[PDB]
Amino acid sequence: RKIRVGLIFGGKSAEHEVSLQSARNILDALDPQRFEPVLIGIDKQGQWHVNDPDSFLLHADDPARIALHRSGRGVALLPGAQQQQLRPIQQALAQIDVVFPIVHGTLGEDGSLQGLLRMANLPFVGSGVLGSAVAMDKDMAKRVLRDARLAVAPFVCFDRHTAAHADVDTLIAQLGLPLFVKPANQGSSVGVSQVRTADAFAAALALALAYDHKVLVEAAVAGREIECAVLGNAVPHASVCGEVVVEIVIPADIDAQTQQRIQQIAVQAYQALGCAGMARVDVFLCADGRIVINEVNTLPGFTRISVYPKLWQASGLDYRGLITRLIELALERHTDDQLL
Amino acid sequence: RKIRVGLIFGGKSAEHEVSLQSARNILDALDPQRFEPVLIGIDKQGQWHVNDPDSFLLHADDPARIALHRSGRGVALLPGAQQQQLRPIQQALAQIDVVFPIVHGTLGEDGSLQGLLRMANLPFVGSGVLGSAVAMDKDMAKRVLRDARLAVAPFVCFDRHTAAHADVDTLIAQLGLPLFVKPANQGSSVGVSQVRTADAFAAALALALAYDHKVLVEAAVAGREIECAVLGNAVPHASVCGEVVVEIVIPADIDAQTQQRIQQIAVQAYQALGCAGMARVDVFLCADGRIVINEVNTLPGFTRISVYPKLWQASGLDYRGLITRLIELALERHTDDQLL
Ligand SMILES: Nc1ncnc2c1ncn2[C@@H]1O[C@H](COP(=O)(O)OP(=O)(O)NP(=O)(O)O)[C@@H](O)[C@H]1O
Ligand SMILES: Nc1ncnc2c1ncn2[C@@H]1O[C@H](COP(=O)(O)OP(=O)(O)NP(=O)(O)O)[C@@H](O)[C@H]1O
Ligand SMILES: [Mg+2]
Ligand SMILES: [Mg+2]
Repeated sequence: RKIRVGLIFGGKSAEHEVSLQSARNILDALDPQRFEPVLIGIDKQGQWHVNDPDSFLLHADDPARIALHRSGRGVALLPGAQQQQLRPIQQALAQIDVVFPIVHGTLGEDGSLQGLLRMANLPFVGSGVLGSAVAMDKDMAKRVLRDARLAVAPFVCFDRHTAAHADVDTLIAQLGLPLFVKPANQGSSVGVSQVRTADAFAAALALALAYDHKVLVEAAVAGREIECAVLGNAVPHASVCGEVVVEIVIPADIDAQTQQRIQQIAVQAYQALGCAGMARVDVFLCADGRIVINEVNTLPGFTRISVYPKLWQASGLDYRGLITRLIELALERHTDDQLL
Repeated sequence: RKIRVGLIFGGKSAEHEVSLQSARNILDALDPQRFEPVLIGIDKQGQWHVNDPDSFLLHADDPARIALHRSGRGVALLPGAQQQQLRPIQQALAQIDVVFPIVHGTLGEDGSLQGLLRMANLPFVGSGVLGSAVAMDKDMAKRVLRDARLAVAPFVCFDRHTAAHADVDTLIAQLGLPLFVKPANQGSSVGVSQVRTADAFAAALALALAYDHKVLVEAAVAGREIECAVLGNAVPHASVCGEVVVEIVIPADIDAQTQQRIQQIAVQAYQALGCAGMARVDVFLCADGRIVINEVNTLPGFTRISVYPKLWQASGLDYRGLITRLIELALERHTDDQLL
């Protein structure tokens, strides 16, 4: 009755090395009374490799050099299999009971991996196909958030076939300056430009369009940057808040009343987008102080030093306890999903 | 240079037999100058079976008895494989170049299958992960539609953990009677109740909740039922309209001006939800005549007698031509998706 926990990690992402460290840390905090790990790493090229727990990493202890051991032990997925759904090309691999996916990159976060795991009838930690796909698409997300009567930065969304037409003056007239230019579909922090003058705009648009088919152009939100951790499925709970300064400060220096209402905004956002298990919600806090949601991230960091587990720590939930709860959440959802 | 077309069909769905007939028909219309088929059928239990084109079906010609030949030739999916991503358990299976998925049921339509196909770097016909997941979730869909300033039936959405609280009088006060009660997440036509009096309501809610975690309760829309076919990705086109009477009449008996604007509504809806390749949009036409969107279906029927190909036929696009275009759409999207 010890449950097998399939950790899937890595990916073609700038955040590849973060996923490595995340997997390392989850491994060390995994309650050994309840869980045995199975290690599946994805290299920067997209190739899947099974590993042994003591030899998944190269230069594990050098963060400038840390790398996946490409063991070349390949993976087969048996679509509609009910048992041993993940199989080795080449002898046998422990039955996996729950997948903890921490694959950064487009496919790991956009509901694509989640669909593959659904197709294999595997319980898995985090948002399902819908919540992942919607939260990842910033344009879709903000539109769902806005409809839920939550505040988002005002914005316009262009594609390739409409960007060619962009009128800068009308944008500046509508949205002001600076303008934040971003791809909708993330892998993000890439293609994000603060355009300060009208002349910078054309180039920001082009850069963003190198990374996605849709690009958002938002007005500036003046206000402090608060991050709030969310956990659970049906009745989500919110961590204490954390403030970003440019350096993260936890617990953020704000009112209990302003904290309480950022917590409720975070929960309402999490529910509008249909998230599960976990999310980090990043908002802006205005002088007003209105609260404007910047981002809902369905795949937060899981290193010891990552903001998400740090926020929960500061809320009286430790790293071990977090991991275990995320696993239980994944199993509860799977068994409710089972019946219907 | 003949391209291999992986037809994936069947599924645990009441619409299983429709998917069978769809696959039969697509097979016969597949341009033999351009395409060779590969047949993968999914039985009512979820098991995948490869078949030969002349022996995929049992009782092919008896629609009361038509069934999948469960050849027991199983399928392996090689996650992150770039070549032979679909492999046989047991000798070899033609390289698939594009998948035409027509799997009815929750997994085939909700973006789950789509994610599995994305994970295997396979081009595929129809909406991607986001468009499928969003259009399938009727609650999410209507919220995105509403935000796009398109009219949807007014409605309330309950889950299991909030249905217990439902106030019928307030609902009738808000929404009127009859009330249409439906699961959000389809496989749908199941769990749909017209509740005529306040007493019928409790039982409709329970039934719907047997089939999904969310259930919509909508006001009645009085108005004629029009269906409109949509095709393409970036610049979608709309078929002539078709009227539902209770018997489908094509071309619907309406104004060219009312048709033109249902066509634009269909396109705007298709774009707001982020659909690709194909959809059937079902609207209501009011006396007014406002247009209210009932449904956007990302997986329409593909038998000869199915409304979607019939609508295009009536628009000067034949069945062969439809299939081929859907394939080209799938390849164009895949190669644009390739770069970013
Ligand atoms: N509309 C806006 N108004 C004011 N500041 C913004 C706005 N959009 C982005 N920023 C700032 O730019 C940063 C990056 O934008 P964000 O959408 O968070 O990008 P990301 O791709 O998710 N990468 P990360 O910086 O890791 O979040 C934010 O943390 C803010 O400091
Ligand atoms: N709000 C409403 N107002 C008026 N009629 C409705 C409403 N909702 C549904 N109907 C009617 O009920 C039918 C079924 O609802 P619909 O959402 O189309 O279900 P479905 O699960 O997609 N199955 P199908 O009937 O095949 O579409 C519609 O075609 C209409 O005739
Ligand atoms: Mg952010
Ligand atoms: Mg309908």
